[PDB]
Amino acid sequence: DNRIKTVVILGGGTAGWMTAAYLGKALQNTVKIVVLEAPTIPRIGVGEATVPNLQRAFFDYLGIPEEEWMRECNASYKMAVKFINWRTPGEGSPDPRTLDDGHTDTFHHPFGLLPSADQIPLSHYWAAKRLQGETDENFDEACFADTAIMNAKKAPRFLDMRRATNYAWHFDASKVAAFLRNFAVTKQAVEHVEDEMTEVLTDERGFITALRTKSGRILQGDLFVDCSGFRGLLINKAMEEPFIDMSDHLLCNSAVATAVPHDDEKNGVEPYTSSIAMEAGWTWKIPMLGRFGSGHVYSDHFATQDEATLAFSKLWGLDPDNTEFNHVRFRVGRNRRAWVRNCVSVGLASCFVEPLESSGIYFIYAAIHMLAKHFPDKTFDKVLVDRFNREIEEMFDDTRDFLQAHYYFSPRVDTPFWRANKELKLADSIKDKVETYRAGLPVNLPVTDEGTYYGNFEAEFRNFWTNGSYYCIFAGLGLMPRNPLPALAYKPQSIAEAELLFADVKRKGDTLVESLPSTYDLLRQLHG
Amino acid sequence: DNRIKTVVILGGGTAGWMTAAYLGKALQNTVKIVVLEAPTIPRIGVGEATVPNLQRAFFDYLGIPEEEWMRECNASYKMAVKFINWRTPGEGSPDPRTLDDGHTDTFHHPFGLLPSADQIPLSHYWAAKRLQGETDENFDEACFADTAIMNAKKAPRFLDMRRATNYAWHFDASKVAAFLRNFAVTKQAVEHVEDEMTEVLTDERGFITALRTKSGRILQGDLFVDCSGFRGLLINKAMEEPFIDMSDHLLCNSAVATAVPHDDEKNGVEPYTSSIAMEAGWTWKIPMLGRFGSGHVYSDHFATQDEATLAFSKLWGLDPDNTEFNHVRFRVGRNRRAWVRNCVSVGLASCFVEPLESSGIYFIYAAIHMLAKHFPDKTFDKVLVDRFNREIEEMFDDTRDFLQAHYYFSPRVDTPFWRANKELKLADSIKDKVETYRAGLPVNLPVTDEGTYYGNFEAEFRNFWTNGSYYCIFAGLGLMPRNPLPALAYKPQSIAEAELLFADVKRKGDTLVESLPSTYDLLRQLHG
Ligand SMILES: N[C@@H](Cc1c[nH]c2cc(Br)ccc12)C(=O)O
Ligand SMILES: N[C@@H](Cc1c[nH]c2cc(Br)ccc12)C(=O)O
Ligand SMILES: N[C@@H](Cc1c[nH]c2cc(Br)ccc12)C(=O)O
Ligand SMILES: N[C@@H](Cc1c[nH]c2cc(Br)ccc12)C(=O)O
Ligand SMILES: N[C@@H](Cc1c[nH]c2cc(Br)ccc12)C(=O)O
Repeated sequence: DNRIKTVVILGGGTAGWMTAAYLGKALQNTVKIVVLEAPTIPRIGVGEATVPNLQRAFFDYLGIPEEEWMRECNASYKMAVKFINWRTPGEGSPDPRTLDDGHTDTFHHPFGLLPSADQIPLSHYWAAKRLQGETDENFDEACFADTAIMNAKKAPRFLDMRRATNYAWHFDASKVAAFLRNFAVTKQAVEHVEDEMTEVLTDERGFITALRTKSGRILQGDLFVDCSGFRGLLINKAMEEPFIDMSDHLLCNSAVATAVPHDDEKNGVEPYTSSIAMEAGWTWKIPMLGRFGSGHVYSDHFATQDEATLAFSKLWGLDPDNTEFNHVRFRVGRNRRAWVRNCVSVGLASCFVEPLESSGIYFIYAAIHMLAKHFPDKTFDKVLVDRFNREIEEMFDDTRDFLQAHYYFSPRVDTPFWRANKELKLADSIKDKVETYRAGLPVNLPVTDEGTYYGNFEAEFRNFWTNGSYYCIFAGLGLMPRNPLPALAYKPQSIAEAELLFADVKRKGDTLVESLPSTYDLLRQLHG
Repeated sequence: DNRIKTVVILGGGTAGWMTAAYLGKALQNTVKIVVLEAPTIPRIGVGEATVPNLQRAFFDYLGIPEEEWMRECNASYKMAVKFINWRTPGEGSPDPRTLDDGHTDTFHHPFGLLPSADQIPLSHYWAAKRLQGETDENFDEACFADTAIMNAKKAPRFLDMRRATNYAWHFDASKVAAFLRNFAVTKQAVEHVEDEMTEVLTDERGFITALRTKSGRILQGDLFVDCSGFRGLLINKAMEEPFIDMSDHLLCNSAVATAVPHDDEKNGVEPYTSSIAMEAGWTWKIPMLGRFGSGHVYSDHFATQDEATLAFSKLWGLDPDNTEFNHVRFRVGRNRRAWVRNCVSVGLASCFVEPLESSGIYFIYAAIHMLAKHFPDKTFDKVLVDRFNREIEEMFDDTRDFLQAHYYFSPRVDTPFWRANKELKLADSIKDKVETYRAGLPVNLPVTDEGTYYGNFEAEFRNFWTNGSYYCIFAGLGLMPRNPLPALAYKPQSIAEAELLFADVKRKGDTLVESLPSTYDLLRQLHG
């Protein structure tokens, strides 16, 4: 019997308890699972956003109904991230400015896959009309019925819970962690050790054999998961694996955040996350029931902590001297290798980007999903470890490049921060994708229906940022192809076929805006 | 109007008339299409095999029912390629020898995608049982119900044409070309010019402006498709694009072929292609109604034309002095670029490998599919051409490496030909896949169901050789993983779940072997 017998997870939070809960199910109680979590003072919940696969790939895998965990974490609904004022110059404001053509400086990044006509996505039929002056609708409103629903703040489900569109979730991360802790301990025989780690003991081959606790207890294990956050107490300190700083791709490195009370009955609840551009970064708005979390992501090379806190306070009209703020300084990049010997890093201990596109929880699940697939025995095959590392670094580098495109193609040049983003270098892969986009060709064309895409995680993992997403960001920022897809000039029947698709997007949005309940009303029914 | 107005296709055959027919539909009669086809003396039909996507991706796209074109080409059914005597030394024989461990020296490479249990393919559950001595079944019979159906020579459809399994087609290529020629000329307004080309006329930049015919007529065009075969009259001769010879991966370069009358009533008809290993190569067997096509692929560095012809005749008991033979000398490799300026190469003019895995028609369709997707205007955007060439060279190199693995991992070393294959080196990409396979991990894991896979060509093109195919060849030739997938040691419930999957494969095979008609009986009904 050369199997792993004990897995020790260092650190709690979402990363530690998602790992414990998932491995408890995946290893079918053949392995003892221990979580060593230092007790900490509970901070205010600033909000976390997710992607649609979380319910199908994670909670359904654990047998946890969607409504059950939503009620224990004050969860809300998310249909997109909404970018505000990323093209017009000026101070930070929650109200969108006006573009040169009179349109409001907002664009959406919704979920789902675009329909096709003659194997060509709807985005390309829109671009042909837009480039020729035959339409004045923006991409998101022409190709997504979700845009009309979000503008009316309607819910993604009816009152009888029939689905209307794809959606993800907003929640308090600390309440989700507490929920999974109770689940894993009572229903999955996970042992919770409330103590601090003081020393990491390694053998002659450099493998971790045990952790010492502050109380003197020794925790022996065979496989160790580092969920200790940015400190990387196992992967970086003990294993000495270098962290690859990637600040030459993304300049932001700091954040100030808080939670703001919100009158839901008066103003309603927005079924989306807002990305509000600032002078030295941007500010998120993650609405929940009764309050929304908000945080200003900024670069300390272009704004001091006080400057960022004042601009953040002025955004929501807060008293900086009588408001509870949280200040964070984070590292941007990834470890050279996520898995070294018998130490697997998950979450912030592995890699991190600014939450511009809700990568945090997704990065955690994708790692624990790949860990179960590549789970070793006590021999720790180098090929298993290498293939795991390969999937993690490709996943991260791909999303990193996607985020850099947000800053590089923003037309703003009014402050040194926005000017400095144009001096950074694009990765070769994102340069290649832009070149393809500018020719009128699709980028990362979806090959599956939405059922396969969101029902099988491996299908989405091989194509996370699809053609629709690149059009949302590129066209949203004003970057258009040089010309329409040249094949469309020979396909008049296909162009007419897509006109029916455009009419369906208008028809679906208008019908649903009438019949769907408000997000506020669905939340009251859910949390009632 | 900067559009292409006229497309001139040099050469007929399957490549020329698949291009003409397909572009006739894709360009929606906005472009005049001309085929310049030299009249040639009809050779005996040696047989061609295909892949399952041909009906959905090509004939259904043209609106041609399956039974209609099958009846005009004496088409038969193909459920796999069956490799015979690729693991044992000796003279060429149609009868399989016996391995040292008692197994018969045959293995199949069927179509379809393997089921999975706990997101793990059935191949990995088979490998675990085989490596632990808990089963003696071969991979193909344990994971494919088609293997039992093929062993009984049953048809892939019932007599009322209800589908029973996946399948492809055997046919006469010249009759398919004649069928498509008649379709394109009568139903699609394609102009057929029966003449030889004498001159290629170019402008100052090297773009083709017209072709002159032997009769003196000049055919002007804007885009030219080279379907002239191995000579590459446009892409290689006129445009001077170099051909990348890849004989350092595949040694075969010649073929002798014929058609053999067959007593279908006595012996039945095999619903598969046979690859019969020889002393200096291999021989195909493509059964049709009343006859089978056969061809000995060999290397002339290890067998003269007479030596190969005698061994080929001895295989089927033919009189070499009273038999009609076709002799061909082919090049193995691809052009440096498939599309140069306004010249697109399709078929043998573009690239070629031996038909060990039915690459011919698939290579043609993939090129014409990608040409319609990247179809240009008269400016010929460099990015369109580059993306097309990128898809062609990756498609080819991937199949090239897959074919070399057949020879590289064959345990035969008995003749100078088989020993010479062991001196070649594997490409880095296939070395990586072997390393992954040997650790027990899946290689090119399928992420879609069979409906999406065979219904959307882009899904299959991004994953043509899936995990099932690599197991068919590696395990069929005796290359096994070093150990089972380590995660299986922690998943006893998943092992039990796959045991039900194995039971379903047995149940389907046994039930269908009883109720299905013979392939001979379905063909008699189809061609009646
Ligand atoms: N030499 C170990 C500490 C240690 C002391 N006794 C041990 C015994 C075992 Br088994 C493993 C490690 C240690 C280190 O430097 O981490
Ligand atoms: N019991 C440990 C080995 C061990 C023996 N003495 C130890 C002392 C320390 Br401190 C840590 C580990 C060990 C194992 O089986 O992995
Ligand atoms: N694979 C992602 C792609 C995506 C589309 N819109 C998004 C918006 C955010 Br914020 C994050 C991811 C996506 C999904 O559809 O869930
Ligand atoms: N994409 C191919 C893969 C394949 C499986 N078995 C085959 C057998 C031959 Br011969 C050629 C291709 C395949 C298909 O499923 O049709
Ligand atoms: N002919 C060379 C090259 C070679 C490498 N590996 C081989 C394996 C076989 Br079997 C035959 C030849 C080679 C040799 O005898 O070493």
